[PDB]
Amino acid sequence: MDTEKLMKAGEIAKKVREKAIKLARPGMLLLELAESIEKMIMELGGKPAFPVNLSINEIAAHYTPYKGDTTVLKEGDYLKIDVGVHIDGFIADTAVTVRVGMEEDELMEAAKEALNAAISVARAGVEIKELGKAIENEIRKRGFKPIVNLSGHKIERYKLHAGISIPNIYRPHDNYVLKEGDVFAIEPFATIGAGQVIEVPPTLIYMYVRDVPVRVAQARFLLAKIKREYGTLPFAYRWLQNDMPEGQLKLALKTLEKAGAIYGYPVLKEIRNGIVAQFEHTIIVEKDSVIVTQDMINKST
Amino acid sequence: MDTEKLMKAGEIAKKVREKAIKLARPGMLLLELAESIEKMIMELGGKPAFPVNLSINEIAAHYTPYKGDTTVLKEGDYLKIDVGVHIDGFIADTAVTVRVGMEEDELMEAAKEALNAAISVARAGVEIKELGKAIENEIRKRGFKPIVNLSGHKIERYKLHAGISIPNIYRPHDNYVLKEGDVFAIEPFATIGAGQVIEVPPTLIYMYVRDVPVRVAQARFLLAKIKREYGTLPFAYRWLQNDMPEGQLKLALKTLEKAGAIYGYPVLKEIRNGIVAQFEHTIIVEKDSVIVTQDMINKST
Ligand SMILES: [Co+2]
Ligand SMILES: [Co+2]
Ligand SMILES: [Co+2]
Ligand SMILES: [Co+2]
Ligand SMILES: [Co+2]
Ligand SMILES: [Co+2]
Repeated sequence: MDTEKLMKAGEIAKKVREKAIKLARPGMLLLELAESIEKMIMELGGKPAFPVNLSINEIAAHYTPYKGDTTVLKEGDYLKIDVGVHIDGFIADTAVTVRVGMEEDELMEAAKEALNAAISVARAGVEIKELGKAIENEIRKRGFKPIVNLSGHKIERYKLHAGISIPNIYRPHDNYVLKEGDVFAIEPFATIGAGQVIEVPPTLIYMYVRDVPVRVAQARFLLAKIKREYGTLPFAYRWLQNDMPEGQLKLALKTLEKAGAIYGYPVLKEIRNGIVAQFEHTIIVEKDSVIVTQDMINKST
Repeated sequence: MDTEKLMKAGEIAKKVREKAIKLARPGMLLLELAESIEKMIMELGGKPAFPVNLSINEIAAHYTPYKGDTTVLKEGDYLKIDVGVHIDGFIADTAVTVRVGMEEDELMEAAKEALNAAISVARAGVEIKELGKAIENEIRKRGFKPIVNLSGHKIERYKLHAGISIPNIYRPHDNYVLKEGDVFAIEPFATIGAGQVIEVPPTLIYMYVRDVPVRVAQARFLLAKIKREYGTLPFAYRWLQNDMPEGQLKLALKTLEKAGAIYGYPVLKEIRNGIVAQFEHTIIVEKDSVIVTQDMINKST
């Protein structure tokens, strides 16, 4: 059922996340890491909810390797491993920051404790603004800044971002009350920069939006492909690299973007190039003591 | 009818808004201005969707006069007039900034243009992120900063803040898709300060949030009155200053808050005391959105 499938996605996400952390050592090629992770997900009976994100230092999110990517992990690098798994549409979304070859530092602890404080107050009947306050307080109290344009989000079947979000700053009108059964991802983002991310090249992730008319055949068929293979879930440029020539692929995606058929999600980096840390868990809201699907499994595997 | 009542609410809000501007002259007592406005709304056949807010300079919002308030408008003051009207629950929400006894300046122009830019791209099928994008670019381009924790919001029957917001900055994940029938208030806030607001005393606005048991007789009766006359819409401390002595009223309100029956909304000011400008309109999504808070429009295509 619902809960069962969700917890199952959570269990897989957890195993996959731990393995990634163990593989995230100096010299490790990002492409190999992303591949191993997505492979483990399928062999465990699940499917990726989106391409595994591996964002380093000032890159906050939306970075997933591509065939030919020579990028490798370096000691001291602040690697954000964001993995998502779904079972029949029920999504588990989790993330961690690892400082390659080193222990967690103050900045990383800020994001992790912000997440703990948010889960501590997150329960049925509480307004979202309360989580934002708790998150903002932990980050600023420790001397860092929260990212104002990246945060948590409601999750629904086959819908990574259901609409309602969980800010990392307190907003007086976030009066939305968490209901039992609600599925939310809480993602505190802390930085030493300004506290805002900007889009920058290249675009490695895309998502299907609408079924608009496309005159260009190659683009029109790429859309029909995307629509049925990925549906409403994010996909990686990497996942399509062996389908058609790089050149043609790049132009077909661009056409779909301008046509408004799909949305491109380029790399997000801190505006002042500030190091970014992130931690995330998916939880099921319940009358007090919410369940953390990506913790130790406590609902219905 | 449905859309009929909504349009009517906007008609009244518009007339009252334009009248408030004419009355916003040097020496005008805030208490007098609010009273005149709220009185005009009722004689016009409508009811305040909330107490008329009159927020000056670094005060962004949530300020409404009270019995005994001697504050008056001073020439050169950046007064933001935010007025709301509802017809049987259908709410119209609009606002404008006026530089008392003077003409529009740089800051004000930015906020107003930001609102026009959002409305321009607002149509069924568009993701909210596109509104935030247009808003931020108009404000940033003129050298000002948009307030990151105060913005637009979805509106529903007897529900000023439905849940979904329209930020004044670009957030990559605000993927909510505007759909026909949707009612939204676009509320750009611009400042020369840091770009964030904080809650500060006093608390002049409250709002019924939950039907919780209240034993205390005096506080219990006050709650019955609230639910009876204000329902789930915001109300002013001012609207209750004639029912009982200040002391009892304060304790009564504190008791209702402690029980979690009502929620207080304290004044909001720019964190760096920077001047704040605001402009706002309520729209109803269609094949091509229509502004509720303005004179009616033809068919055309
Ligand atoms: Co994302
Ligand atoms: Co995630
Ligand atoms: Co997430
Ligand atoms: Co408000
Ligand atoms: Co308003
Ligand atoms: Co509003």
